[PDB]
Amino acid sequence: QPFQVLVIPFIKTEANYQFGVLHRTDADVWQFVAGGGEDEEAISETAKRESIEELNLDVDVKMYSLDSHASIPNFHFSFNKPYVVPEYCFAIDLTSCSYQVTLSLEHSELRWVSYESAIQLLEWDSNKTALYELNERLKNNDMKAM
Amino acid sequence: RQPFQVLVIPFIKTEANYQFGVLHRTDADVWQFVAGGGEDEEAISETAKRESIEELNLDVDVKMYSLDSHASIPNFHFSFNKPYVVPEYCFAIDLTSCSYQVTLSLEHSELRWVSYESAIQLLEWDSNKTALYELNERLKNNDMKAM
Ligand SMILES: [Ca+2]
Ligand SMILES: [Ca+2]
Repeated sequence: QPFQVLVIPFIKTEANYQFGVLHRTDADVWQFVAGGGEDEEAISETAKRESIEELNLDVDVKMYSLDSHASIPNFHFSFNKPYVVPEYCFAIDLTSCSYQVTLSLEHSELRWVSYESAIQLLEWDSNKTALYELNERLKNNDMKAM
Repeated sequence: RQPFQVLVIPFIKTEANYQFGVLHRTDADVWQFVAGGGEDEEAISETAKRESIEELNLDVDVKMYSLDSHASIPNFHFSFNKPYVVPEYCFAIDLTSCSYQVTLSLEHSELRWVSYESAIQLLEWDSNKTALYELNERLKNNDMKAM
């Protein structure tokens, strides 16, 4: 095995970068794309899938790894050990791409926001750290190779 | 390099339950665990030991335990240089037999021994709450792993 993935949507604008934060319907929570590994999926396979599903994307979406990862208490997901499961992070570039959020309790809207505004909106520390890393990498044209 | 951080959660076994040791900062209204960064050529376990000794002014030999909970931290909290984020590894220390010997450094104003639920209320960072959850489940289950 169990693991989770987190996927941050971003776009390049003329002035800055913006980031795609999602708002849940069942709680006042801003988060990113998230979900669990299924069947025999590799980690990056899980991230691509959840991205394509949650946002209704085209299959050739550009996706990048991030170093940031964190543990999640496993009871959020499983009755069983392990006690905690890892959350692996990625980012997806939706510059000039069609999308629309899949309406669900996990998210009813998406909003494109500045780094600073996403930091104020985001519920979870793991999301904020992952975003920090992404923003730094974008600014420095220093993404991990994909 | 490869900088990293450690987190160390003190705990004690009482007649009733387990209690957890949280530290209040001298210079801010902030409650935290033992924390510090790797120095020189330290193994991560050696950093955890050192930081625990520095912060709790302990003699040489105490039982440390490893936790699976891990988190990345914006390295800017700690360093001026890459990497962008560094890992934080977590641990726990049993002070059931030596809690009377504990004295704090000037960085802290109080060590408070509190229940699980009370500790969660004091804490700020998801990463610390997550480590504490794991510790608490492991104690309850008698399922610990020594550092
Ligand atoms: Ca999902
Ligand atoms: Ca320290």
